Amino acid sequence: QSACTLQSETHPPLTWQKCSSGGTCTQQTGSVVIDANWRWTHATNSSTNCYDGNTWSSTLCPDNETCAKNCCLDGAAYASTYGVTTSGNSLSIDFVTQSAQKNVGARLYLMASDTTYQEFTLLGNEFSFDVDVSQLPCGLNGALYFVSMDADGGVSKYPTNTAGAKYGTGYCDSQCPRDLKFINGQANVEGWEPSSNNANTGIGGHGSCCSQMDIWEANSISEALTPHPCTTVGQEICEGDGCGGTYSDNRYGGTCDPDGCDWNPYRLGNTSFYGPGSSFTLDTTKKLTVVTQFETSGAINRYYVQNGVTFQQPNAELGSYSGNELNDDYCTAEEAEFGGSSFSDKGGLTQFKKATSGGMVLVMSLWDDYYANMLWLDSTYPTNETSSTPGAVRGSCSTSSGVPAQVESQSPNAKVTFSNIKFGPIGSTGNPSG
Ligand SMILES: O=[N+]([O-])c1ccc(O[C@@H]2O[C@H](CO)[C@@H](O[C@@H]3O[C@H](CO)[C@H](O)[C@H](O)[C@H]3O)[C@H](O)[C@H]2O)cc1
Ligand SMILES: O=[N+]([O-])c1ccc(O[C@@H]2O[C@H](CO)[C@@H](O[C@@H]3O[C@H](CO)[C@H](O)[C@H](O)[C@H]3O)[C@H](O)[C@H]2O)cc1
Ligand SMILES: *[C@@H]1O[C@H](CO)[C@@H](O)[C@H](O)[C@H]1NC(C)=O
Ligand SMILES: [Co+2]
Ligand SMILES: [Co+2]
Ligand SMILES: [Co+2]
Ligand SMILES: [Co+2]
Repeated sequence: QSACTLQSETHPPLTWQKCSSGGTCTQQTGSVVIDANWRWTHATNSSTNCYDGNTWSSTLCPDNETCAKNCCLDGAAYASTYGVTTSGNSLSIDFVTQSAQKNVGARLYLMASDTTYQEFTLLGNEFSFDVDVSQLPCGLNGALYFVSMDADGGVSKYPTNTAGAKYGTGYCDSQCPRDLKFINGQANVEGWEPSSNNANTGIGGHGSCCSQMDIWEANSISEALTPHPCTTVGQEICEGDGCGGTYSDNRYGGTCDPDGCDWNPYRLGNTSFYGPGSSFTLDTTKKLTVVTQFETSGAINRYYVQNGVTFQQPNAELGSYSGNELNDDYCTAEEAEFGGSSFSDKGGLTQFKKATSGGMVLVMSLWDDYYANMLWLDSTYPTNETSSTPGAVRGSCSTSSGVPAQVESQSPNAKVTFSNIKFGPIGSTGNPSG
């Protein structure tokens, strides 16, 4: 796609800290940009929609190439259309925003410049952020994560993409998502099927795969930490059901692991660690700090801070595994006790280290789940299982919770605030901000 300017594009500023092994931190100035899927896509030479509701213009978009040649992405009114605001080091995303139309959630990228994404090399480093999940009920996900996206949004590889990172192009993740409207500088109108339960979305003939570090998928009830490896580290198109992921009838596709090696302390048996109010170790009615460390072995370490008290990731015992480090022993024990082979089949933490060795883009989002009602995060899943099934129970939410139409109607003013991002060598991010 190209870019049009019927609506101005002003990225909300966002600062973050870069810390050094020598004990100091330096303020960095960036901004956030909304993903291309949330934007108005219209004809380059008029106001005619290329995409409207959950259907493409059959005249502007008769095939993927012609569509991209005829169509552009336009600017975003971040606050008034999308409920996205920033203040210094703080980003807030509102769940439902009513303007001329109804918007649900947002997916945003941290920028280095007004035309490029920030790339972070996680290996050997740690990432800290503060989060307020108090206004996230059952069925919502305030997500902070990394993906192996191109810094330019794909412009250098795909000449027919001239909108780039400035307009939120080039998304990929471990679901190899087929809901994207543009992949590799072409539309996704070929094979498009509208969603039966979402007036604004559908599933195309292509998807966009890449490695994914899910640092944080959470609400006020449950939280999870999940690396996902792919056989190709970086952004790669996939065809139809070969994509696997949420958007394919067969979840287990050819290149990415859509399950990951997940760590949810509730799922692992500690139902008292994280939840709303003073009966939990971490009280989700109050802001908390989350620190994630990528040791050069390829293992992942985690600790939390609230009201000046530090907690390592809680210990878990699972088969022969015992500890709080996410390592090959944990991931292998998890497959043996909870089932599945996706993570190991796609090369496990060894393959995942190929992604953290390189650059990855920071994503912050808020979404509800039109496929599985977020039950995998915060409830019993599958819903016919009980606590006698190892791993079935992931949080205290009813298996009835998280119907999109219901949570959109009942909790439209749900929101997530991410703040005080700090990045640097392992051990550096608890030092004074600059
Ligand atoms: O030692 N520490 O590092 C430490 C100790 C206590 C503590 O308490 C939390 O402090 C924050 C910030 O002052 C509180 O949040 C604010 O509370 C206000 C209540 O009127 C209002 O809602 C503000 O918007 C909100 O940010 C929080 O309730 C405390 O538990 C933090 C750190
Ligand atoms: O018996 N088993 O082996 C079995 C049966 C069902 C099942 O459900 C999967 O659980 C995983 C771990 O929670 C779920 O994965 C996640 O999917 C999210 C949305 O796509 C997001 O990708 C997370 O980061 C990821 O872990 C998966 O959706 C369930 O189908 C697991 C095992
Ligand atoms: C849950 O983890 C916290 C933090 O490590 C610990 O203090 C508490 O004892 C744990 N409770 C259970 C039931 O494991
Ligand atoms: Co608001
Ligand atoms: Co995931
Ligand atoms: Co094709
Ligand atoms: Co270690």
